[PDB]
Amino acid sequence: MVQSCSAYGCKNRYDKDKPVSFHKFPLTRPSLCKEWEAAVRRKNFKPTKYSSICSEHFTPDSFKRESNNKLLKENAVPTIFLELVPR
DNA sequence: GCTTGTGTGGGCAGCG
DNA sequence: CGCTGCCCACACAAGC
Repeated sequence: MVQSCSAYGCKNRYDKDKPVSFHKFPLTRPSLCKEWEAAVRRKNFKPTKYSSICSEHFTPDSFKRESNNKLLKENAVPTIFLELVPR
């Protein structure tokens, strides 16, 4: 969301000082959308996929419509969400 | 090239 | 009081 991504505590709230854009889940690529679930391994699972996510969580390749045709790389999903657990 | 579709961008209510 | 769940309008890219 705007407040923060579905990651594990990514309070990366829109900060122009930080190089990130704000995208929505790959709604239209549900199967692939679903692995995002897996990377959102947070107990208190953040919003669904209508909320938005920021760029730092995926590979630049898979960023968005700039991928292959008009959406992500269907074989890529946010993997940069978080290392293990914040302190 | 312009219009339409999908992505982009952000919000409100109830309980620790 | 903030967070989670779901929706609309505009610009860019494709079609006519």
